[PDB]
Amino acid sequence: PLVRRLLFLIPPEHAHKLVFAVLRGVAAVAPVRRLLRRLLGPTDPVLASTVFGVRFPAPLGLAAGFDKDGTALSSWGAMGFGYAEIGTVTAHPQPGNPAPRLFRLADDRALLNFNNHGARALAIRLARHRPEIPIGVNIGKTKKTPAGDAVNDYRASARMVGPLASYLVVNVSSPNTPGLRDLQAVESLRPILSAVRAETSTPVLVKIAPDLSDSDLDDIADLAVELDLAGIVATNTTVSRDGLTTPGVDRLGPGGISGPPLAQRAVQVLRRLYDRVGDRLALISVGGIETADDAWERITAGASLLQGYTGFIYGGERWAKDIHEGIARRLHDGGFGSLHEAVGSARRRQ
Ligand SMILES: Cc1cc2nc3c(=O)[nH]c(=O)nc-3n(C[C@H](O)[C@H](O)[C@H](O)COP(=O)(O)O)c2cc1C
Repeated sequence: PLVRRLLFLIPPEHAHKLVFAVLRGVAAVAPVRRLLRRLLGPTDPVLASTVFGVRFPAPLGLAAGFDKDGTALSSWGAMGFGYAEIGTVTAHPQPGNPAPRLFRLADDRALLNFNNHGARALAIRLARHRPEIPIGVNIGKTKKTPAGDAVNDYRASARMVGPLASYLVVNVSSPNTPGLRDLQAVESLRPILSAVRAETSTPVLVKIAPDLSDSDLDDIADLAVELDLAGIVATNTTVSRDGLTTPGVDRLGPGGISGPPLAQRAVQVLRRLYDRVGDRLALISVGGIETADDAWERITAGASLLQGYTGFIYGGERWAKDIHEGIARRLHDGGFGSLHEAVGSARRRQ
């Protein structure tokens, strides 16, 4: 915790920049990457499962926004995530929202927030990279392109990164781009989603926001099954400021808070979505996952996969592994043989 004590004082973005640099250098030396693997490598083989036609050695993965440009792909294997998702990328390179774009909320252990180098820089990294783990791609609309031209942006990006990806995630959820959450409306989403599905064979997913009405989510789920999409990703950062326990929230201004406050919504969303389109499509639960018992409530609610961002900043290097072994324990304690078996156990027994 002393490193965190040293690290929390410097601005969160600048601290991330340094942490980012350090992990990029660890991927440079192959043996130390192997050695960090050789320090916490045994992943219980039961945890491995195959979802939407791609298999995953473990269910826990890194949520988009950490490596947006795909510079430290190799580093993440040693950290012990099952799968990786490169941060949200827009076809044409976009400067992110100007500073200060990131704030800390210590007491709730939450943070508030599409800077990217484009599909070009990513494809170059994907043209000379040996994937230790399955890597995913999160696609987004460039801020400059209007709503009419947006469908072409989402399409144009999909072809560039599509073949070199394990799965595609469509980001219509993150609040930090104006008039993007509105695209989540079904009639606008169908042109976007249908176009991407045709352009690449790799499975495609859509990322929903947690601040949407219950009726809306049931309509978006009906779109996905028709479009035969792989999965639904729930949830992105929420705009609501309710429940926070770190002072001076009001001033900080626009953004999406992420972490433990979001958890209660992400579970509810996961509960609803799994009952409706559980069998037809996969579900990945993201947002506010920090402990093994928290992750266990997600897996038993039908989350085939789990990604999280906030946990890593506060948890540390062990955090990835302790979740896995914690889940692995529950699987042995439940008499389960693999991961798919335990998925949706809390729901089926109902
Ligand atoms: C500070 C921050 C910024 C993020 N930015 C993005 C983003 O721009 N695009 C995206 O697709 N996901 C982004 N994410 C990931 C999502 O927030 C994540 O899927 C989820 O909503 C929150 O995960 P967590 O609560 O486990 O940290 C970001 C996460 C954090 C913490």
